[PDB]
Amino acid sequence: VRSLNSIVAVCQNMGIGKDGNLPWPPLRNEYKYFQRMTSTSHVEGKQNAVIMGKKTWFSIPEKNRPLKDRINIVLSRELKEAPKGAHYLSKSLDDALALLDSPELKSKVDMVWIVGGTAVYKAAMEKPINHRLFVTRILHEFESDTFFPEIDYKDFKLLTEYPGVPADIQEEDGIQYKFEVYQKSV
Ligand SMILES: NC(=O)c1ccc[n+]([C@@H]2O[C@H](COP(=O)([O-])OP(=O)(O)OC[C@H]3O[C@@H](n4cnc5c(N)ncnc54)[C@H](OP(=O)(O)O)[C@@H]3O)[C@@H](O)[C@H]2O)c1
Ligand SMILES: C[C@H](O)[C@H](O)C1=Nc2c(nc(N)[nH]c2=O)NC1
Ligand SMILES: [Ca+2]
Ligand SMILES: [Hg+2]
Repeated sequence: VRSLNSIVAVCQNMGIGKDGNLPWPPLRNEYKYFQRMTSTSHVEGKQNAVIMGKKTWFSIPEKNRPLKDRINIVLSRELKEAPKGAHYLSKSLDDALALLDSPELKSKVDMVWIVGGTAVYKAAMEKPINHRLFVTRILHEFESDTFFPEIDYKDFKLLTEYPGVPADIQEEDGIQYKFEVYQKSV
């Protein structure tokens, strides 16, 4: 795989979840941004792949599984088989990337997105491969029990602009947030 993509929404203390879900009530617009980004491939006949950890997979309402129009791969060292509705199950990010390269997929997959949680983002972050990080910064503090790993500001340079990412601070339900994109070039 040529380059990875990661997408996350974080709050002021870099928290990404609490009690198995998101720390804020629903942000319609933020959610549509995540959907659009992860779903949109730029090659007819291909779909994007999404990789996620176990807790994250189970965090999605059962009836909404798997993420429509994307190949859902879950990582777990415990499961023997793919949870009902996941497309594939993998033992490490490595196994995941290797799978992605296999012939069956290679031709079926455009973009690879990492959608968390902590350990997955971390793993993806340390891979010395080209990587773009789509972070949504919610300018408010909510109680969180889970957090986003530390971004190496030395490796990941913040772009000042990116095609199709609103520039200004957004507001919805009285909350302000901003879209950022960081890039690591290998
Ligand atoms: N705000 C956001 O953008 C965002 C994005 C994602 C998730 N969330 C939130 O974060 C929480 C879920 O995240 P989390 O970090 O706690 O859980 P997680 O990363 O989704 O899941 C943990 C499990 O996944 C498997 N796993 C994780 N990384 C692995 C690796 N490299 N290789 C193999 N298996 C690996 C392991 O399963 P086994 O124990 O079976 O080995 C590990 O116990 C929920 O609150 C969710 O709502 C928020
Ligand atoms: C996929 C599952 O909803 C997971 O919690 C994620 N949520 C979000 C995400 N990325 C953003 N920007 N927003 C979300 O709400 N990445 C993953
Ligand atoms: Ca476990
Ligand atoms: Hg927070």
